[PDB]
Amino acid sequence: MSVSAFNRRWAAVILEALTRHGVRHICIAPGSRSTPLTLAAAENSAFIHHTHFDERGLGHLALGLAKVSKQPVAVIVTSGTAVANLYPALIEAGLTGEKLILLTADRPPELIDCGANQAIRQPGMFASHPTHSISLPRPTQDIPARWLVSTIDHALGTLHAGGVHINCPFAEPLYGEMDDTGLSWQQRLGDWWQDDKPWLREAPRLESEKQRDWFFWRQKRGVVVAGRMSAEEGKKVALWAQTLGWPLIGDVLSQTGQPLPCADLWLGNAKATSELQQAQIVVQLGSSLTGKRLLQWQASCEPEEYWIVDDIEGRLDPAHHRGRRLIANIADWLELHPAEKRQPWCVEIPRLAEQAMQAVIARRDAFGEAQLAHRICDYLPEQGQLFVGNSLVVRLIDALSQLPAGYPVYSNAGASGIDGLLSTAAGVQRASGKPTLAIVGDLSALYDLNALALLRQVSAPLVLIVVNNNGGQIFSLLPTPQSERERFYLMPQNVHFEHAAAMFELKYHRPQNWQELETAFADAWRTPTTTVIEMVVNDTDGAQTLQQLLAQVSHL
Amino acid sequence: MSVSAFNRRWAAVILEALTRHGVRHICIAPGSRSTPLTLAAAENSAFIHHTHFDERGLGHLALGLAKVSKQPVAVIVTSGTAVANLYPALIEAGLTGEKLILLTADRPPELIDCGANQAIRQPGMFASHPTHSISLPRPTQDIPARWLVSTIDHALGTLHAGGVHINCPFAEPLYGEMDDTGLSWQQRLGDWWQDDKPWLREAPRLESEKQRDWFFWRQKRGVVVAGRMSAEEGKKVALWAQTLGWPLIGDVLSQTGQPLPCADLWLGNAKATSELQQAQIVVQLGSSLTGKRLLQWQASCEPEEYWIVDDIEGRLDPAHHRGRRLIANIADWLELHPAEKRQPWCVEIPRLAEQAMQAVIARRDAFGEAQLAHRICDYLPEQGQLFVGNSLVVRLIDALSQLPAGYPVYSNAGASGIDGLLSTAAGVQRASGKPTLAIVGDLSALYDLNALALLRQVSAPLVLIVVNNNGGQIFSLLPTPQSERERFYLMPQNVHFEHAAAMFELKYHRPQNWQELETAFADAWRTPTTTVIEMVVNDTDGAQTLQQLLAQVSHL
Ligand SMILES: Cc1ncc(C[n+]2c([C@H](O)CCC(=O)O)sc(CCOP(=O)(O)OP(=O)(O)O)c2C)c(N)n1
Ligand SMILES: Cc1ncc(C[n+]2c([C@H](O)CCC(=O)O)sc(CCOP(=O)(O)OP(=O)(O)O)c2C)c(N)n1
Ligand SMILES: [Mn+2]
Ligand SMILES: [Mn+2]
Repeated sequence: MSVSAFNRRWAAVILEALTRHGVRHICIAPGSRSTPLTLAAAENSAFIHHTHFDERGLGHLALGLAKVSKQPVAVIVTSGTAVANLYPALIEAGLTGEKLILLTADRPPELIDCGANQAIRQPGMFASHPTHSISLPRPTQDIPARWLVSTIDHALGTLHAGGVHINCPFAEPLYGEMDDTGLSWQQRLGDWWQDDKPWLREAPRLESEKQRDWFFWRQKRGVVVAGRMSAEEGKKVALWAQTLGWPLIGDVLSQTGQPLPCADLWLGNAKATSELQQAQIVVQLGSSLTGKRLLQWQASCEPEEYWIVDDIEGRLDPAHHRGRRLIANIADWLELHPAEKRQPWCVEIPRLAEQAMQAVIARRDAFGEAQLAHRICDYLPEQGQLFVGNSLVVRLIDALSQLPAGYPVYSNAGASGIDGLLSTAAGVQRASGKPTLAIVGDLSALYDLNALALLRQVSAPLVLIVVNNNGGQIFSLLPTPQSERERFYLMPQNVHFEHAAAMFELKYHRPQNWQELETAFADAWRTPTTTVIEMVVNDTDGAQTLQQLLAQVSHL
Repeated sequence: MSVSAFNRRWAAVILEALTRHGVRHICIAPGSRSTPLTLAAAENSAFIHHTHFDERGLGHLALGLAKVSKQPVAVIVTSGTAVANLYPALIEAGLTGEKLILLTADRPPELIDCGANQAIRQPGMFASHPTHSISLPRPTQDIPARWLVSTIDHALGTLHAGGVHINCPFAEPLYGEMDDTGLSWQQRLGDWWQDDKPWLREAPRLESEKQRDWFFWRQKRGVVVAGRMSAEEGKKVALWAQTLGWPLIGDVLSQTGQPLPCADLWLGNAKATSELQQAQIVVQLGSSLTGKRLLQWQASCEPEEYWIVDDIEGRLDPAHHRGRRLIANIADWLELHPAEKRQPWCVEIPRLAEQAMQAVIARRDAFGEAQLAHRICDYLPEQGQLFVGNSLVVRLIDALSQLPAGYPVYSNAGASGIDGLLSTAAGVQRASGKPTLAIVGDLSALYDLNALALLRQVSAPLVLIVVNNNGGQIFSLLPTPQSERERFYLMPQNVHFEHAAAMFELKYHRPQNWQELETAFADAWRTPTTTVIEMVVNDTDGAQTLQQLLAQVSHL
């Protein structure tokens, strides 16, 4: 009977199926071809709905929600380039594990490759980047509802991590009153409609077995390297390493409290690398290590064995050491491989680390981005979370600051894109409802500028610091050629962000000194709104300061 | 010996090869992994270099340059999500034929799938959308330069239309003084370096043969449908149709002069469809037809044969008529199949078209987007070009205005995305150097908002009209459900664009009436800068006006 009615019945099964796998948040962009999905979603009381007009920002908004909530988040877009714009968030999700469920509306098969408007080839368009890809057939009652829900349940049930592409063709008519078309078809699922479980429960778990020789290896001289993990895992790793008597090299993304802070500096000292040569095992928990010195030490070190523990799959050691790749929840893994109190074997490095931090503290006064990074632990909102952008800020905080154990830090450090940091920050805030400090560079803020529209709706104060050093000053840190550097690398855009904030009715500060910065923060945390704080600094000071501190510490 | 040096020698070959196939423009985004490509490009004096920080916008900038220049345009980006951001422009280029050459830097094979920073799986990531895909090997002197240049020459020489993905892995070190590493390797190409031709000339032409029964068919009752084509082709098709005595239904994208204007209205009149039932042949030149009534007539008509002539490949008739799909340059095709002077056979449709335009003229006074569309022919810059955005603006101009024959119109009407219209307009302007009138909707301007950065550099005046009807009001034209319409379709953002203009130091007007609009136009054309003109209109008036005019004309 009614094609428009059956479309919506077909879509309703898809959306209800997702609710059985923990999907609560759904992000929707506008369109006509997506009508069946969007109307099914709007009518379903299980969902929290988010909307946005930029599908690239929408994908990153979903990414942020998933990142914090640790639950699958659904996305609906219409056919065409709308779908292509989801690629960046999907790729990042493939690397760091967020479960993004992309429901992409499509033209029906009879309107593909025939010059039809807004019709493109969508099945397989994300290549190997989704964990799962489902290309749904043209809706028909001749395919039973139990097949459709089973297909969804397989994809969601077996999803360890990463994105799922569900391509959803619908034929016109898309609009019209609902009649009973497809009602008996849906009712073939019986009381599944009132159930809270999937139709098909397929939920195999992926996990490495416990290492039976751990009690032998924990007696050796080891090093613990902590990369990205949960806030609670960071605290557990810190206690575990301390009990082992092993030095802990903690990333900015680890939330370990970084008991040997400024590793990007002291790892540059020969006394440190000499001491680390005594390590017979390295146990790394988490991944996406930030610092250049740490990545260089990892690459050069030659322990008998190198282990990486993390809940994402695949090789995670870019230096390809002999060793082990252990897939596990980090907290669970630590219970299975407990520490026993042993005397610490390091003597030189704890001293060097304190001296490194003292060197940074000596240079804390200048009103620059290096100093802001070093001091950032003074501006963290109480009971809040930090979102750190890419390029210099994550590098400077990692090298120069000591972040509190267990204080939540979030980032897009898988592919380290500068293309979705504001929209991601918005999702991070909405997911937890916590006060949020987000720090990004100027090109980063320009890239995702229209995500300021989203930041008009936050459930707690969000401070967005934009460090404006007029270009991508990471290319003043890298040894790029001087003659081509400004035009072809730095690409200064010579803007400020006061008018951007005004456009979206966001409070704005451009503090000129530390006192004005503290005043701006004091103002900002008072209300559940986003405040833009623009820190304008001399282009190359941050990069040069990092270089000078590396050199100073290397001579200790 | 020097990897950094050889990287650049390898890249230099790739870029020099491109110059032999007409590549003059190259668009570059910042990065480190792209260094060998970017330095090779910067050093090659054959190129005009464009830069931008948003890779999605960079792709659309290239699309605009290619759109106007009719030459291949190269793009360089670094590894990671930078690459994914090129997808929307690549997809649009696949549909409408722009030759985009995407040089995407990559990590070397040993750094893929091992948790390395900013490293993703890039070969094949654009699936079937490029016309050609090259996955270059890890650079080595053991592969001769003649292979590398021949591979490039094959891809460019055989390229009829659309994009080419050239994935370019480079291993570190990326930086360092240039030495003689790879010089003798390059010199194996001999005096090709001083030549102006490809190394391998492979340029087969793809073209349909003369239709030997054209003298039979040109005597029948025919209809000419004109879609997107060049400005010169538009003039030629108009004279050809007039000579044949066949009615010409001309799209806004056709530049035919639209002798039977307001087709979206008079095709709604049953007397017109009845007269058109007498057509024995339909000859369509160009594709991507704009109007709903035209698309519906195309779908319903049943001539003995339906022909589509266009220089792009594949089926272009979404109604799948019995007939012919003829691949040719439209101007060439018309010379091969010339018109014969014959008596016009339509009598009712010329009456209706006139009455339809009078109906529109009667409503010309209100300060609304429907009226702006109708009157836009009165505001076209002399010796300039029009860039029409997607959604209501293109529909309303097509339905309500009569554009002058041979006056150049540009658009992204392949996939009709609202995601790249400002950056595309910038490229359209830079390519021709002509005064440019660009018209887009508010969600469109927000989507590509940071492209205002690009519009700070235009070589002739560019007027950007932003029609602000507070949301995607095409969804007030479509029969979307009232209860969900605002939140899930229209998505009003409740913004103005005064601060956006101020941020990028662009002059701004918000005219309240026609006099103020004309004053704004007069100011704008005086300097080689972009002027933003925001037309704030009542949300649903445009859609409703179109609906009313359709009804009025249908009852004539
Ligand atoms: C979407 C995307 N496209 C381009 C890049 C490249 N890229 C970077 C990669 O780290 C650079 C390594 C590499 O290319 O190998 S950093 C960077 C500049 C950020 O400038 P900003 O003013 O915000 O901060 P600052 O530098 O601290 O002043 C860019 C533009 C990217 N990461 N993502
Ligand atoms: C990148 C991308 N993502 C989403 C869309 C969907 N889409 C459209 C398709 O025409 C709608 C058919 C369809 O979905 O089948 S029109 C439209 C809103 C335009 O709003 P604006 O304020 O600018 O203009 P107005 O409507 O005149 O007021 C959208 C958002 C798209 N085209 N491209
Ligand atoms: Mn910067
Ligand atoms: Mn609008």
